[PDB]
Amino acid sequence: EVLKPRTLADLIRILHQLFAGDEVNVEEVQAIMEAYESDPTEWAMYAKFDQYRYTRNLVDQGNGKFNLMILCWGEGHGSSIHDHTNSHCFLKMLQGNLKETLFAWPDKKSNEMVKKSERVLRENQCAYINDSVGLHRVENISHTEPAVSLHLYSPPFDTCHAFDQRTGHKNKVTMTFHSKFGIRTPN
Ligand SMILES: [Fe+2]
Repeated sequence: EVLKPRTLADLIRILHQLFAGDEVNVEEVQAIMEAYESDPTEWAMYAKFDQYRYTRNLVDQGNGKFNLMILCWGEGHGSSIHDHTNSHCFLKMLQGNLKETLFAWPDKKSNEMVKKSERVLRENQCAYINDSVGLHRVENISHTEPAVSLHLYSPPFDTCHAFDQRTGHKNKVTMTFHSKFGIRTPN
């Protein structure tokens, strides 16, 4: 019932088709991304880690329709609470496990932020978020092993907001790439 990509390259080919116009079936994308069986022989050339923070490694630009990237989470690495500036956002596990915590949006009043959901993303599992679903923070569950995830954002975006969990106040942050197409980027 689900078209099963046999390689990362197959998955990318299918994604170019599914985002070629107008309407995106979210559950169809999610099922196809999940059906791909993570193969580190296929994506190790994008898995470039850093000691102190997670890295973002661009795989494909989707003919302007989306960004496909691989995020590398060192031991104990996690994100801040953030939004996804009005895009579709798909996140698939390639290695290890991520804990996702969904947060409610703050209002004007300064307040401790409220959790709405907490889960661990299993092996090969594909999760979905957008701004109407909530905010989230994502974290490697392991302090001894890495995590690796495949992210599709549509349309692409280069900025988002990070949120202070104690107050709900936010700051705009520019997203940078650690590498693109397997090639490390400058400082
Ligand atoms: Fe995110």
